[PDB]
Amino acid sequence: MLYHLFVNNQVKLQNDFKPESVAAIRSSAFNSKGGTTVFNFLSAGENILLHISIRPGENVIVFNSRLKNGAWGPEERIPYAEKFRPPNPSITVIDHGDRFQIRFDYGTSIYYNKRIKENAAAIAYNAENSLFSSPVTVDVHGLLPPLPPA
Amino acid sequence: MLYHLFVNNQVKLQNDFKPESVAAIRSSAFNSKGGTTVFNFLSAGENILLHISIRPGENVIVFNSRLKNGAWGPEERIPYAEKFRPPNPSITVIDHGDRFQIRFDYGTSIYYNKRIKENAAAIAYNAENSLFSSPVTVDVHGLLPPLPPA
Amino acid sequence: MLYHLFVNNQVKLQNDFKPESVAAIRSSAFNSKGGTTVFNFLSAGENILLHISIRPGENVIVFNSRLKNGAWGPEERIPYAEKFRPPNPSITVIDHGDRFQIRFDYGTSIYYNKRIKENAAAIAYNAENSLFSSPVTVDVHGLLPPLPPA
Amino acid sequence: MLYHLFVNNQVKLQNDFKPESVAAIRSSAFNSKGGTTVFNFLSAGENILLHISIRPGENVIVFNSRLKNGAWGPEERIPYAEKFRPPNPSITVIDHGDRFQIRFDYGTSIYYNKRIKENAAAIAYNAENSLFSSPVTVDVHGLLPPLPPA
Repeated sequence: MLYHLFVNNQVKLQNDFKPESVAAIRSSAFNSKGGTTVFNFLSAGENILLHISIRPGENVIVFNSRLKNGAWGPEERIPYAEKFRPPNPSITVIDHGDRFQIRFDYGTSIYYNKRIKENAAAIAYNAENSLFSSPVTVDVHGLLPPLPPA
Repeated sequence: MLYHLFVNNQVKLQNDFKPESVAAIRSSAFNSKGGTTVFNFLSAGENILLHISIRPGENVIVFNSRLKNGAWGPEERIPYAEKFRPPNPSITVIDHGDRFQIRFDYGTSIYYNKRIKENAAAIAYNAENSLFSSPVTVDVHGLLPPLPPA
Repeated sequence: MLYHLFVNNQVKLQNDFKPESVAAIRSSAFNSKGGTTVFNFLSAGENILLHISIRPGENVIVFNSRLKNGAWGPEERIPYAEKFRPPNPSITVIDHGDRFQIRFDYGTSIYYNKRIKENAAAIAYNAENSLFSSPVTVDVHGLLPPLPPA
Repeated sequence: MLYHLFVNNQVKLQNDFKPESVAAIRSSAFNSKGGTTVFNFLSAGENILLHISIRPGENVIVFNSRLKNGAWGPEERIPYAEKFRPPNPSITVIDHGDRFQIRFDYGTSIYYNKRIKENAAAIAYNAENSLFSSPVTVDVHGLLPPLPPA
């Protein structure tokens, strides 16, 4: 399913993002002078199951989770540099049941253990000066689709 | 190369759309009550190499070409019905040297012989009440990419 | 549909190879010291609709057609050099109704006007010392499948 | 990279199968009356990193590991039923660092924690009366390739 996720907005998924689900987020640009850029996978109750905070200024990408009216938990990090490939940077999130796999354009995948056992119903995108285009292209699959030879 | 083509606007191509090139246009939605929706492949001099005019009101899809300061040439029509697949209808245009191949979601491919021998430097999208989303996701290839088993 | 086409043998297609059909033939190797290698798309009546003769010794790739008990017609050619990419060379054939599009790994596509208006029921592979592996992987589609970003 | 893995034989990988790697194994057929069919991912020292034992007779699929000159470790079983889709059943193995992801044609992915920390240098295929074709088409990726919209 194709969605157009606009900055400081969200998209309601036709189906729950759950184990086996894949979200292929692609940007039509890379604004090298952009600031903190966030992608959140939300549950129906608006609990932030997966928070992805790309912070060029801090040269790090933070992953976290929190209930709608709860406190952020400990942050998990990975360096920002050499993760995105301009001019079409991307983020791919896959639900593996007990954890999330997040792949950017370079480097190895990041694995984040689920903290809030609930499926996602929407995906949000926030930024005051996004590193990416608005909107970003998002193809969501219920399962890994067939793969081309390369 | 991924581009986001907004309605009543256009995108300048990083490279010339020429033989072997492929443009996969995908809409995040289908607006059943939409009106005439157009897609133009323009050369650097603004000549309309390929005019795709979807007319639900006339229940037809029209193809044509014309120079920047010239009149339209003869029209080529095909049925509008049974072409687009909601909620993510699509259009795929391939340059085969002497002609363009246009594929929709249903039916056999449509072939339009080239009338203006120039490569396209841009793609335009116009509509007062677009049948499709704005923007539309557009992936342009320099050549057919590797194919998945399905 | 996936098939394993062995050298000096053939595969009977589950469905007729016809307009919109795509055959993605891939080899698991490139034997640089191989000789003339042939791929034929046959009709039920065993008429050779498309004959693809790769001749390294003559540095050319010949395309032709002939009825089961008929004579070969005029040959159409294209240089052999810089067409295949080792170690996994490929050939992609697409039926466009009035002609065939044949793409290798490099260079522009080759277009061959149909001479025998009939659909194909089988694909044959012949060679005494094939440039390719035995068998070759062959995925046949009833129509162009969705395309990955690249 | 495309390989053709013949039954009761193996293929040496051009590169190490390691984290991020993906092996898409596809059979050109399904032999309903076939017997126990095995796929092994072996390290350079011939240690069996991942043993995939499909047992229709026991109606189960077994996963295990062992050193070249060692005994088998504890077995992990899953149902055989509702896994493979004829006529072209498939198996997809992805290396996620600390574990392997194994996907068949139906059902959710199976995860097998790594037991031997070595990368695989080869893939073996054994069976007296294989459930699958011989050879099997195998596409090995160094990382997840771009995904088609479907």
